[PDB]
Amino acid sequence: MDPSQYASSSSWTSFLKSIASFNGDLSSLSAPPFILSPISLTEFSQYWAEHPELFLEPSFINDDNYKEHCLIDPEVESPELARMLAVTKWFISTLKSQYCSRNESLGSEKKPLNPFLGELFVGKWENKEHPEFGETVLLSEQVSHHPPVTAFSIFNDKNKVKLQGYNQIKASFTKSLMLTVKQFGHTMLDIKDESYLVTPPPLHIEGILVASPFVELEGKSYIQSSTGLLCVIEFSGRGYFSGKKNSFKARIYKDSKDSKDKEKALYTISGQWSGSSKIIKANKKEESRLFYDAARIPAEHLNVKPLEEQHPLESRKAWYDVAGAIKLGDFNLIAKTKTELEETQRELRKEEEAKGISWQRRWFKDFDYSVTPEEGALVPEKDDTFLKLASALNLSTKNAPSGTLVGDKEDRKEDLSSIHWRFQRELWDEEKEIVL
Ligand SMILES: CC(C)CCC[C@@H](C)[C@H]1CC[C@H]2[C@@H]3[C@@H](O)C=C4C[C@@H](O)CC[C@]4(C)[C@H]3CC[C@]12C
Repeated sequence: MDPSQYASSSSWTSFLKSIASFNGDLSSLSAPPFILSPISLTEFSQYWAEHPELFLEPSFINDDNYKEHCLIDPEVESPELARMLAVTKWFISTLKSQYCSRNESLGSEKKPLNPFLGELFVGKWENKEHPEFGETVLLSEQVSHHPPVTAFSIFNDKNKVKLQGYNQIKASFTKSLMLTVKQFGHTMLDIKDESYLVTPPPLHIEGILVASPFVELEGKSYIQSSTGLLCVIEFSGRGYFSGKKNSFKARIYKDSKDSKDKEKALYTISGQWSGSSKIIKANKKEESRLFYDAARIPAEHLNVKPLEEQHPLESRKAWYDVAGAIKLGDFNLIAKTKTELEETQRELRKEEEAKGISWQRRWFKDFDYSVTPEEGALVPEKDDTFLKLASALNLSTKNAPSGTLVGDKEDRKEDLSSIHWRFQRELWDEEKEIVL
């Protein structure tokens, strides 16, 4: 049917009613075929680097050229600061990919495919137009199905730029049908020997009543560097802070302590992350300059090998039948193909339980950061990067919502674990079946 017919359709009305008895599992929702996406959530990891040049820019900045690598401030104070500005621009550039991609390609935000345990999604940005860039690899794996957890790593060996992280959410509906989403997990970005800890922000899905869902960000995201510098990004929508949706304000401070006082902000960036934003140095409001304009920079999608040569665990190959049915809009075929895949998984799990066998994650392992780790679990190293960056930011290391600070209510939650997924490069190095 035409989108103008969605809101009043029998299907949408039945869907809205299923929300009333929502059990916390988004998959229990009877989402009509027209609001279904043929893309699995394991693919979302690619959204962290769809702008190759921005992802790699920090690695080209050094003590001998940093002032030549800071468009908004040729008189930038230091290379560490020029790199924090570059990392900040990269982070901002990821937002349109992360949260607006489906509105563009599907017509609105839609229900993504719930990944199966073990699902993989791999590819690479060949960066053929920039030989100095080199190849950038994306590895994404579904390390958990109950609940859904996606772990990932994107790395550029040539320039020594590597990123890793994982993600999971907890959703619930308000009485007004707003879908509140809290993200969990964090992402770490290494630029040679310099490190950055990034925390995703919470968000809500608007437009559910009118059947035209879309994402709006809220709360805060942090970018804590090993250099001490810290960027605090605050998100707002419609009005409140800005008069336009998808707005934000980011401030860079010399350190976590200085972030308590907004006046100590070295720079202040503001505007829309899906559009244009300006930057002001110190309090020199009269000297604002264009920081980023998402409309001028086309996203670059990674290269994925053809279906014919994909491993059975690779997302697109495994979901092929379901994706085809969804694109066709065939109610029965969608149910049939989805059940076939999911029922096979269920049988697999039941067998593992009966045979006393466990699913082994391929490239990621869960590290127990708790003071009282499970006897068989892996424990973090001495100079763990996350530990020091989280300490500098005073970020909680527990499995609390992303961005939770030590002392916050979420951090004082009783019996809350502190297990985090970590990429094991060695495991990819000795990979025997998967290729790019
Ligand atoms: C849309 C509605 C009909 C059903 C509910 C869909 C809901 C579960 C989807 C829709 C938006 C999805 C977000 C997506 O906006 C972007 C990201 C960023 C990525 O890094 C991690 C996943 C996440 C949070 C998606 C989770 C699933 C969401 C909320």
